[PDB]
Amino acid sequence: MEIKLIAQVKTVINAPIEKVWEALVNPEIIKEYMFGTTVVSDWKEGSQIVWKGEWKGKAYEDKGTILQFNERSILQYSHFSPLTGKPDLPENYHVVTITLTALKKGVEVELTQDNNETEKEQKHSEDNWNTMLEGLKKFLENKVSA
Repeated sequence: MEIKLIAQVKTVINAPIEKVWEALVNPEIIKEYMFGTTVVSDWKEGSQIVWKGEWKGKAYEDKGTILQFNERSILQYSHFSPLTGKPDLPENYHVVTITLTALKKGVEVELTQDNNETEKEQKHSEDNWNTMLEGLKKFLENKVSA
């Protein structure tokens, strides 16, 4: 036995690293996509992060920390959702790692996620993240309307 399936996605986006990088670590922009999520962060290595929201009338809060912080290069952070209501098992969650690079034509992006129970879950995650990436591209590429 060993590590399970890992979800990975990537798309070619034409935009400056600053703005893309900013969109990744910003409680203000991250709020634009959300209806009214209050994200709080220090934006530095080892910084704790908490999200406020409401679920089925039951208020819940997530919790994680920055695994590593490399200015305009690499960003990694651990994440845990209490909505899981699963028995005490830290291995229940996974760590997300985002890789951003500035190329001559544009900037390449990649998002990876582990701990997938099955292909169905990996696909579900892959398709989900694709939606996020697609949603990000739709907003960023919005400048076309202007």
